[PDB]
Amino acid sequence: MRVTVSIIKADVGGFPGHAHVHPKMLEYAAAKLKEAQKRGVIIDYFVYNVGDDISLLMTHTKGEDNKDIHGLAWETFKEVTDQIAKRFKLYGAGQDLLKDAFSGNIRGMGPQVAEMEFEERPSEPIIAFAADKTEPGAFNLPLYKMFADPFTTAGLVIDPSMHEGFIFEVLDVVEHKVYLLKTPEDAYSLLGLIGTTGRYIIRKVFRRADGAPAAANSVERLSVGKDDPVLLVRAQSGLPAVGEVLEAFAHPHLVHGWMRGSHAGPLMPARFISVDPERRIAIGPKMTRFDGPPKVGALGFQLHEGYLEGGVDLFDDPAFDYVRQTAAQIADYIRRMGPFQPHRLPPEEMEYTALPKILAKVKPYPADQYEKDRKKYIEAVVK
Amino acid sequence: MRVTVSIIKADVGGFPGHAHVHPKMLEYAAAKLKEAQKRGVIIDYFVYNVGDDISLLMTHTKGEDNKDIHGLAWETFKEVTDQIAKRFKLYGAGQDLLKDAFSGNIRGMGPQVAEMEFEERPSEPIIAFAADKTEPGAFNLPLYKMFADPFTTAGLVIDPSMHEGFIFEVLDVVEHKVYLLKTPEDAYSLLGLIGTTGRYIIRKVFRRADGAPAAANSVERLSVGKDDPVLLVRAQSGLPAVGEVLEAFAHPHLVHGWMRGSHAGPLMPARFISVDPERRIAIGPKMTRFDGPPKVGALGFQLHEGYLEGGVDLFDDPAFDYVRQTAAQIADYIRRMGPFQPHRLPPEEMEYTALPKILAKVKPYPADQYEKDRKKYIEAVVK
Amino acid sequence: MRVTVSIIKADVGGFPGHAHVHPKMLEYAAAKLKEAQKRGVIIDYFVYNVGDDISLLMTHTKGEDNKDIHGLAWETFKEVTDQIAKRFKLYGAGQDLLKDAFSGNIRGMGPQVAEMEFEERPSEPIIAFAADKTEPGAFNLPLYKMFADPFTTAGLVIDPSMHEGFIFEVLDVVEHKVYLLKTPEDAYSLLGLIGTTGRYIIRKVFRRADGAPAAANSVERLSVGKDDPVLLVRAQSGLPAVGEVLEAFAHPHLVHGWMRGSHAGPLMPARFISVDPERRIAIGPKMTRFDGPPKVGALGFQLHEGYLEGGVDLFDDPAFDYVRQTAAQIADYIRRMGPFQPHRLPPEEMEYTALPKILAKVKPYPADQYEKDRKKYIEAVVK
Amino acid sequence: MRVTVSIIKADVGGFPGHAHVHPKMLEYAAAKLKEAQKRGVIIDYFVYNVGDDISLLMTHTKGEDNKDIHGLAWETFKEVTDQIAKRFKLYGAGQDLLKDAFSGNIRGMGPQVAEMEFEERPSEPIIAFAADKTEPGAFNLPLYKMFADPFTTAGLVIDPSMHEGFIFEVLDVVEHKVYLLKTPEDAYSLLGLIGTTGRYIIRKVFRRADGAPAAANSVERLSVGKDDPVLLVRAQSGLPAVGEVLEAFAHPHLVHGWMRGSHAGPLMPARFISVDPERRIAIGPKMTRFDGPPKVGALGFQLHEGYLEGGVDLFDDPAFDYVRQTAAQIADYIRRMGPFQPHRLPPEEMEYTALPKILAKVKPYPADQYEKDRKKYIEAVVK
Amino acid sequence: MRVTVSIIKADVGGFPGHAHVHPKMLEYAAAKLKEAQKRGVIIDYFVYNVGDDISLLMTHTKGEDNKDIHGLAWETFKEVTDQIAKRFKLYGAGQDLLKDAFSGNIRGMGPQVAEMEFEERPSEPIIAFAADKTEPGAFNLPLYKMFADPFTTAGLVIDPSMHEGFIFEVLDVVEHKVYLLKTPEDAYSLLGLIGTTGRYIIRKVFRRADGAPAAANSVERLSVGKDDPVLLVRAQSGLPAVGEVLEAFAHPHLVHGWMRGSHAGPLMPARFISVDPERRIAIGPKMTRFDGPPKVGALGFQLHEGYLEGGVDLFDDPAFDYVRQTAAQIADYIRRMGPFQPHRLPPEEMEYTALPKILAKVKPYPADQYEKDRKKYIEAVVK
Ligand SMILES: [Mg+2]
Ligand SMILES: [Mg+2]
Ligand SMILES: [Mg+2]
Ligand SMILES: [Mg+2]
Ligand SMILES: [Mg+2]
Ligand SMILES: [Mg+2]
Ligand SMILES: [Mg+2]
Ligand SMILES: [Mg+2]
Ligand SMILES: [Mg+2]
Ligand SMILES: [Mg+2]
Repeated sequence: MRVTVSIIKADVGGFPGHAHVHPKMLEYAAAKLKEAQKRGVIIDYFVYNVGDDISLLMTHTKGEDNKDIHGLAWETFKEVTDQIAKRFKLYGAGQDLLKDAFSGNIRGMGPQVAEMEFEERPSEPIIAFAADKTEPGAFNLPLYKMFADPFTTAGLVIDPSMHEGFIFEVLDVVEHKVYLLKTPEDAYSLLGLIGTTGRYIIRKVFRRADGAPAAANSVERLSVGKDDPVLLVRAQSGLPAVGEVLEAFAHPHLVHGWMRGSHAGPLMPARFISVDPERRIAIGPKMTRFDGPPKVGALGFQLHEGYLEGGVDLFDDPAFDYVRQTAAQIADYIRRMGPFQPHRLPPEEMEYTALPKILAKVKPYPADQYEKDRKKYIEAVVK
Repeated sequence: MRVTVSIIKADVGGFPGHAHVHPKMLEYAAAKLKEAQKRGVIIDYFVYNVGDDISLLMTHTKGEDNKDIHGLAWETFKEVTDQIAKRFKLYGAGQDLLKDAFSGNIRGMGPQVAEMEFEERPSEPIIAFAADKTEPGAFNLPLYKMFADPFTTAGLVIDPSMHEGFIFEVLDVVEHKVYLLKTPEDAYSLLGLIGTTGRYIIRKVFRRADGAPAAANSVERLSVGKDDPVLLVRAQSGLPAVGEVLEAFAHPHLVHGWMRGSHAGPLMPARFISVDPERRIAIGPKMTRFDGPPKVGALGFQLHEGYLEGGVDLFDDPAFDYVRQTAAQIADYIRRMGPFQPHRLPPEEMEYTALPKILAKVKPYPADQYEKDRKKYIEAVVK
Repeated sequence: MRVTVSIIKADVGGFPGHAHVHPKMLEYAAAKLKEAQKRGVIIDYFVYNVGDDISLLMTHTKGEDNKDIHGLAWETFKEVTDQIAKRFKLYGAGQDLLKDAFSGNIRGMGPQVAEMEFEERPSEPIIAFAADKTEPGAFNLPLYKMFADPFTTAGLVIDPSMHEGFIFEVLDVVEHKVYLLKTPEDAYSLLGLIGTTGRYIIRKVFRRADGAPAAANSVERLSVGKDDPVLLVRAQSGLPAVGEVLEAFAHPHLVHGWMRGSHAGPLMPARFISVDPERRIAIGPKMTRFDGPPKVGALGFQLHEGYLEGGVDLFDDPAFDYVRQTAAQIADYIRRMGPFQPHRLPPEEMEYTALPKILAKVKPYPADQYEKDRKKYIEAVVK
Repeated sequence: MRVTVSIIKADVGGFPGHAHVHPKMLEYAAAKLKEAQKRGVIIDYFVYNVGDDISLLMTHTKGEDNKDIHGLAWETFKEVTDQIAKRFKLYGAGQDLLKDAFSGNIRGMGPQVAEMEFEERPSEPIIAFAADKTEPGAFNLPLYKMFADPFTTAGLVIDPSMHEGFIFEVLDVVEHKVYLLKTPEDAYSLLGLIGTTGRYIIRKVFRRADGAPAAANSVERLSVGKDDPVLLVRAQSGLPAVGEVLEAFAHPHLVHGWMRGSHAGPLMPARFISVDPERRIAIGPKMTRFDGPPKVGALGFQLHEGYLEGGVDLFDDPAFDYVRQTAAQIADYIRRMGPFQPHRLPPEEMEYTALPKILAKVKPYPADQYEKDRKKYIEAVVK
Repeated sequence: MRVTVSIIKADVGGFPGHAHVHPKMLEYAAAKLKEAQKRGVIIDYFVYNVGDDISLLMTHTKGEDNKDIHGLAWETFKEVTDQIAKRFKLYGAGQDLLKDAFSGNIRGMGPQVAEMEFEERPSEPIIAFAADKTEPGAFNLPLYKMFADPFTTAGLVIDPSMHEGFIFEVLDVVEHKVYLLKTPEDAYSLLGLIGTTGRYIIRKVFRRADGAPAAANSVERLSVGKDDPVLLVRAQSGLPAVGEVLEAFAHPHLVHGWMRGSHAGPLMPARFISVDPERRIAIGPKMTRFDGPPKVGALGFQLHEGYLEGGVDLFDDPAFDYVRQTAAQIADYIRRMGPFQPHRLPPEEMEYTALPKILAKVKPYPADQYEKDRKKYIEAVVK
């Protein structure tokens, strides 16, 4: 049968500030999706957070872009906001619920969505990712690596089915344009684009042999835009092994975001604090020093008949402690830089804050004229 | 509504020696504040320790310096002392209950108090800190950093509302005098003072734009004086982000105190051993090698209608493990110094111990006369 | 009132081999001492292990060397051996129950005993230690440090009462002789002796000012002898602070024992796996690589009216993780040495194994004669 | 007397590629400035390189912007290019000699110039810096720190003369505008600007008390622009101590440039390979892995009567080996990022390379239309 | 024969600022002492620097406090100052030549002097030390360790002649008083004093068995006072082995001084840059980051008939690279503390700078009155 796997993510209230979610937020969303399950709306679900973003992972048969699945997620976010965030006066309550109405589609309303509709396989392992304190371009490098880099994904070299490579669907979020690029041949051009992570964002990957969908990352054209993305990746059987996918994250590369959406720091692959598959909830890591560093969590599932068996915390292994130690140490090195590029983002990712405003001052003197005048201009200031 | 958030801290019995508190101490204080809640005395509370100091965090509407809130905390400390510390023959039972009477105000009676009365905000995240085995000047540097250092608090550079800086209320605990200093312009003078952490202690910080209170640190003029302080900081929304506040502690600077209140060692930001928000108790870290090193704990809350939602252990993140590893290693390096300045405090912080006494011996010879006499003075000793 | 605090330790069954104890061993010993408590035999107790040695900590009023307390401990070891070790066919079941009869005193029968009888103080914090896979001389250095080294115990320099130093009771286990030495003046001679840890063993320390007992280490003259010792130390109030005592262990010095009682490795200060003060049991660390490394555990209590409030795991602090990391790394360095001095003990601690036997071969040639004969002696071997 | 100290820097030939200079380049420039000295054109000189940029440090009395000093440096660069770079077919021979004519002033012709004209002091220590493989904004942070950061320059807090702070002359290289900012009060605005290191570049610093010049960094408005800058800083006596200046560089912050002027990596403070004050030449470090990492060198002098006594390699101290080890390790971490932001510069510093060209392809599909067409667009590619 | 070994040290000109000496300074002092040798004034000499302090080590037979030896050193410092420091306009030229006249004795005129007059032994190894950027109390800990600590000097435990310990001559530089203390018995009191390194300074050590002199450290009562000390230690043969002396320095303890004589940092044991025993000169390390860290150098000699055979750089061994790496890393950790105690010295070592001056402002409000007035006092500032 054709299942649709759908992640719909939103920040609706931080506890405290931007550090974590409140757990009743999770409890209430799980309780609500359990009604929709009972009512036949969805087959299975799982509810978790990373930092302060709630992810609603849902299986169902209404396909992509569906207004009842997108509706259900909207409704269920609205209700956490009114019943809990507003109740507890949580920080940035209702943050991502930017638009107010609700046409039919949730995209470009504030929450993030990655979905894939495929025919379920004999075995169907998927990984589900969520990052906090970063932007969707943060997965551009793990995505490139796992589907295109031979040093990460051995399957590219030694598995016949992957040998032909993958199709990359790249969204230009600035000018609302899509590029289809196909590895290996187009690797250097793909990189030419996606390496500018603020603007060219891998939205979907497709297997080239049969067209099968492989991954969908959460990204929309600017206006909303995109904070803290969520990713869905399908694994094994002519698609990256689960561990080739996990390897793509073994190096905590630097991502944009961190504190005030204006700095860069290492992407730490974190453990969940607890995973309760019976109650269908997982509590992810907190964000602490400087509001991060930025973090990604990974839960793996096996789907059967649309049911979600899992999830398993896939960054839970001593091997990832080394990675975590590295990221802690880089977060520390890079922070000693204070408010300077490249620790601080370029002015354009600044432009959305309010550095510009300030510059309502100073009085700038044009250079050619100040150059024959330096001495009295300083003489002024000095007295 | 105007809430008052009030921390009132005391060491009333160590278990064993100076290492920790007994847990029934916490249990009994929580049970007691729950009566006062029921009776309408206070809106909410939370009871925790770091090392051997019990903190009673209480919300209420009686404002600062109130004799019923200060009374309640006194009463509730007295009762732990008689019912438990004295019962179990705990070490330094009733330690901080120095005075005996109880005029109206608790300050200068032994326990430490930081309170703030503000109009509650749309979202109102506060952080609550407690350090053990140090002195109130230990927060002078984290306080300076989070409100005045651009390398710590990006908000100073990129958030319009903080751009104008803060007012620092500095108490001269030695001569009972207060200095108001305002950053940025007065930074170098603020530092001139507060860098002498034994004497010029940041007691309160105020936002300069509107006068809003931002932080209150626990400090009183000498006589009592001040051990193991507690700090209250309000975050977000024109005030340091929660993570800019947590960053101010990312470097385990050296603080005075540690063993016998006479040495200096790194301030380790520690995790709580357990946080039970349902029973309103948290058990902090123990103090071990050399009676520390010194440690600070951080709990974050969101206030609604005076209710304390929390607390969240905000030093609970792999990023702070690096910091903790650093502090462990410095505690080890610096200790190899034994009883020597600067590992050992200057003589004046010694003067309150009993190095002076000793020096009831030796016989000191005046120099000018010993200089023509060295040879027979040694000839003596030798025989 | 005068309490006696009494630790009586024995290895009666390893699970598996020499790695740990079986937990019913602990359960059964706790159940048994609870009868004796009920019957008035003893005031309080606590039952724990480190590696494969069971420690019975008991409070009571029968004073030192008492035959009912020593009897109770014997009886209760015999019963674990018959009811559990023998039942489960545990390794080296009944190991330390060497003698067979039972005159009146347990010392020189196999188990280890440290006791102190003192008048209980206003506050009376004691620490209770147990090491596995080493010998009683392993505490010679922590003992020296905490009572005699100014770099460890600041109290020696800055506390008037300790300024006069301590009396060291040193047992020569080889020739059954006792030396009384008193620090500071006799430091160099104390060291001359105790630095030979296999033979001159600090058995007791006494405060010099008033004669008060301070510490008692578990040691008996050879025949039995002594494996895996237990130590009792009283803290605070003119005696080392609890943290000066814990500092004496902050450096994992090398001790004799480890694997087959014939090697040297670092003394790792370990955490307990669990501490249950309600059931009066604690499960200590396992011994793994090469049967260690060697380890010591520390539980602190506060005594009131002979009741044992505790115990607290006093090596449970991030600061001791650094120490633990160091010890892991030295255990690794030193092991690459294989069977060579000094990783391997001197021949005399070998002499109690069976290196000697072997040397029933080779044929040794006397040197003076072999020297004019080398060439044909090799010519032989070669053909 | 009023001396002018003048550094005029140029890349005129790499050996090999971009790694170093050829030593006859240095030899020939020294030989040439020795004529000009003999002829009275200049008082003293010193000739050194870092990476592949030659620095001509010259003392003289013709003041700033002088056409004979700028001429002499031009002439002497032209002659190295024709007599050596072109001779040996060195890489990028004559690179920085962009313009062809020579009006009167060297600025905006390709080479970099920092000069200061001051009255020589009783003692007059200056430091002279040169960086390779970076851009002039690389010194924005060391410059800010040494004149404005109290954590770097203790003199700001404890020296009366510096207490009043400094004037920062900031050039907007993009719109040819100058900003005068004065610390402390304007710190946050200074940072608002200079933290965008690609565009707002500290060109000069002046002491605020008397107007004295303190530092001049090498920077010109875009067209030329600016690679690998050179800095001149005066030290001591109401101006940063020599070591407060050296401290500003103790943390290898990330700078733009490195390989192909398109990446960011740590600024390594390097030693010179040799310093020959008798022949007035110093050979700086090579640039190796990935064409760096980027590096800065420091030579200190004492001026007397315009004579340059020195120079001393001021990064030659074990303390800077730690810094160097850190930078090596970051260069290694950050490089594993390949062609991705922030390791790779933002598109705008790309725009001067030729990423744009490429994008002569792919065919971009507008999003709104591709969204109802995905399936056949992939069906295409797949077949 | 009775030789006198005499070190007389002075800072007379830094190159640049405070980083090093100019080498002609050394050359000229060596040339000058070679005349005095030729003339019979002195038997042998050696001339070296550490940081910016020149040491004149001289052997001779005029005994301690001699006016011709002290004169010769004065004269020879004056001449370097006029002929070189003043010539080259070096920084702080003539710095230590504070007084102007010259009664007979050099002590309390600015330079530092350590001398010992002993009967030369069958073999007579001495070590000669010089530290820069610290104060004479910096050797208090190495001095204590090598003569009194059994963990440093094994000879105390295992060599019969040292078993009786040493006499410590302690100068109270604040009240011009001398204390004779004798180890072991007086260890704790010695420490009580010398651990306050700013005031109780070990000036001389004497062997207790025969009265022999062992060490003399450079220290005078305040007025002058004391910067950057020099130490002379005699080794072997009932006195610490050369390596027990070198061990006393194996841990880079924190010392007062560093930058602006107002901070604390690790004492790095450094190598000499070059040792030329034929020309009788050695060039020591430079001081760089933050004007240090502080450093000590060690040259060993063998005396025969007063001739100085040597010197050997005794910190030149890979084993000391570990120590040097540690010190680099601590210098880095502790510096992140900026202007705060204990990185910054206590106010009293401040009092000699000019923190006090500043505090000509702010207006301090007395506390009791400000406490009922806070709100309008902030209302003021805010408007
Ligand atoms: Mg948020
Ligand atoms: Mg978020
Ligand atoms: Mg206490
Ligand atoms: Mg306390
Ligand atoms: Mg066993
Ligand atoms: Mg055992
Ligand atoms: Mg080039
Ligand atoms: Mg270049
Ligand atoms: Mg100097
Ligand atoms: Mg000096």
